[PDB]
Amino acid sequence: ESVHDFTVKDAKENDVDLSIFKGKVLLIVNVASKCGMTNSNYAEMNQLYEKYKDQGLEILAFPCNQFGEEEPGTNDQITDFVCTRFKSEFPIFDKIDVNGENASPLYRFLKLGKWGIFGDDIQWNFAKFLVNKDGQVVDRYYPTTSPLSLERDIKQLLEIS
Amino acid sequence: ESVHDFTVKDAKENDVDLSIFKGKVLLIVNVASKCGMTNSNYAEMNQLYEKYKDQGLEILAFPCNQFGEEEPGTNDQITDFVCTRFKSEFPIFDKIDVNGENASPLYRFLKLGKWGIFGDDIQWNFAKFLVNKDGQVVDRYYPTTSPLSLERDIKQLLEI
Repeated sequence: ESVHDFTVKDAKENDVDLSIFKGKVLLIVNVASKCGMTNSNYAEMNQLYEKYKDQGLEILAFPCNQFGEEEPGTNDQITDFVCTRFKSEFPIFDKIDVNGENASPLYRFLKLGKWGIFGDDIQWNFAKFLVNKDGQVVDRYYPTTSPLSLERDIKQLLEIS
Repeated sequence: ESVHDFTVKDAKENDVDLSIFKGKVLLIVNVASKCGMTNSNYAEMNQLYEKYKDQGLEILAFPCNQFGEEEPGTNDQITDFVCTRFKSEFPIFDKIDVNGENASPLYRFLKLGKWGIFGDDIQWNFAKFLVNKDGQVVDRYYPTTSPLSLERDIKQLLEI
């Protein structure tokens, strides 16, 4: 009934119980390393993280190769890439499918959000979802909406003026 | 092509060449009067208009009764509603369909935005689209994203 009922695998194929993120607002993003939007999204995510990580924001990055095969590497290559180019401090999880019958259970839940308004297939790399502290998905954004465009909603969810 | 190559009907069934909005950033929204999102969306659209109308922003509202039949009235009743409760100043166009075989050509075009990334059917009342001064659709937002959440992108498009 909430995002906390789910478990996903980390970059090393180990389970991570999402309930450990209770009390935090989640910015969930499907990522890709070889996309035209890669540099701007990771960079902007870094800015949001630095500014809000200590205020309740957690960013979950899920690699996905279902869009133009722009995330073809292994988990190690993906994490090594981010480690080198972006130095991101938020977690990078195991590669997953976001659409189709093998889509992660987490994403199926995300798509049930807001009366089914979020039912659409993930359109491309870097779609975003925001989950409130109550563990319910409240916002979804098209891949073309860069991370910084979500700051207003992030502040609202973190109750920051 | 671009949004400028389209013609739509205003609240008086009269034609309006959207090319008349060239040079302006456009916030295109499908509206409804009897929805729980109605109040906050109109209120925030008003706020955006007050702040950016003079800076190049134009808000084009398109009524649509395809979602829970929450826009059942006539154009007169709709504009009446809007005026009485929000006194909105942005153009309110003729009621249309956004999905289906009777969908307005405009929305069929908006959905072609960003290499097909904007191809999804309009999810519900109040989905939003941002069009640059050159008539190209550059941003789309889910119904649940309130108007104020688009301010950062609007400012970028207006270069402020």
